[PDB]
Amino acid sequence: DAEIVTALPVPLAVAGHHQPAPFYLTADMFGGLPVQLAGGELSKLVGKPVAAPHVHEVDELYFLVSPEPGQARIEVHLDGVRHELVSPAVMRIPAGSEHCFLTLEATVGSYCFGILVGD
Amino acid sequence: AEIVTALPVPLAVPAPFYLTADMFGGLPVQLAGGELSKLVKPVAAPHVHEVDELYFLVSPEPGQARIEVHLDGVRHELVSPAVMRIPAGSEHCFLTLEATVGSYCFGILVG
Ligand SMILES: O=[P-]([O-])[O-]
Ligand SMILES: [Fe+3]
Ligand SMILES: [Fe+3]
Repeated sequence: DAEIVTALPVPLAVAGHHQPAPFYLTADMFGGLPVQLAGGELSKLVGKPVAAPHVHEVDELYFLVSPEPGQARIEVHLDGVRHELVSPAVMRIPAGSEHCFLTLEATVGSYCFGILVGD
Repeated sequence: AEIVTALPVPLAVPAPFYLTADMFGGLPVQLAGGELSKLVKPVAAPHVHEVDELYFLVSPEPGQARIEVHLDGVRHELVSPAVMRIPAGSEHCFLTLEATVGSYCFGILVG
């Protein structure tokens, strides 16, 4: 009686996002989780932002990872200031901060995961 | 801006951690894992945690990674994308059967 979820990702609407965002952990899974986790592989997102600037009422972490360090790079807009992240990197977006990201560079297997931290 | 780049953090469980409980003033999860293409290795050690752990299996394209999760004497074969809950106190481990470059299994300890 292991609990396994394979109906994934779960498309959920997120503010400012052009398309539904793909979630792999949602707050209601397994009786309730303190985080939600969405994101995906970046190799076909170079130059194409997934969202307009937006704000959450919870903290969000960007987790940028790739098989080899340096293989992925995103630009995070944080209240009108641009920050370049190079894999591997984790960036905290405080609740209420206006933000979005643009993929600068990405190999196959590069991911950006957004982790909403439930307070 | 709060950016952490000294990653992964090797911690004995050493596992490569990308989120640790003390980051950013305290986090409700920890996240460890790594790329699976170099783990496809003959053996894996059963172990237990005092918190729940979620396995998160992903690959660039669905179905490109496959693991065996051993959970309290039961074998489970999972295909990406998959999420599996390992309850605290359960003896468990996983073995990578198949993985393209850029496949990950992340272990997420839920506080
Ligand atoms: O859609 P975002 O939470 O990665
Ligand atoms: Fe966001
Ligand atoms: Fe474990």
